[PDB]
Amino acid sequence: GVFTFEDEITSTVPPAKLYNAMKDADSITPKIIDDVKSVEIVEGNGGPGTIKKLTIVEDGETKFILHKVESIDEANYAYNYSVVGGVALPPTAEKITFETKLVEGPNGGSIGKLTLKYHTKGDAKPDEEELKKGKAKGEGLFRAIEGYVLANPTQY
Ligand SMILES: Oc1cc(O)c2c(c1)O[C@H](c1ccc(O)c(O)c1)[C@H](O)C2
Ligand code: NA
Repeated sequence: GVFTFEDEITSTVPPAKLYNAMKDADSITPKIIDDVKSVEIVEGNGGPGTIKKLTIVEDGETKFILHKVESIDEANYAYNYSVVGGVALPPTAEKITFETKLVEGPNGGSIGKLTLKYHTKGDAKPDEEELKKGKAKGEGLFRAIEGYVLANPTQY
């Protein structure tokens, strides 16, 4: 069953710059989020279809997360990936997809339109706590990437 949710978030960064930074998420996140220890390609080239493994600590404990790159519509500033395994996939969920689209924002900025697509085994529904975490992973990344660009003018 599919359950979809949409959120918006604004930034004073132009979408072109924000989008280049998003593509470099594997590099950026281990530097800026203490809990993220490593992002590595298992299979694929980095492009849509690529599977990645992530070493993360959650409440002091080492854990693993599996990502699949879904699509990278460059002309429309779009980066989609999904969580297909590990701690951040609930036992009742097949897959959780995080979409991110960037369009123009006030005063030279952009608005991030985020989309959460939750795929569940059978007819189980995402629980309220799962969804709360999902939206927070969504804003959190955008916020993290966003913080990186604001702190680093000279390179995007
Ligand atoms: O604010 C956070 C906190 C996290 O624990 C994570 C965040 C953001 O995003 C990470 C992430 C998300 C997408 C990527 O392509 C990537 O290399 C890393 C990961 O989900 C783990
Ligand atoms: Na780190």
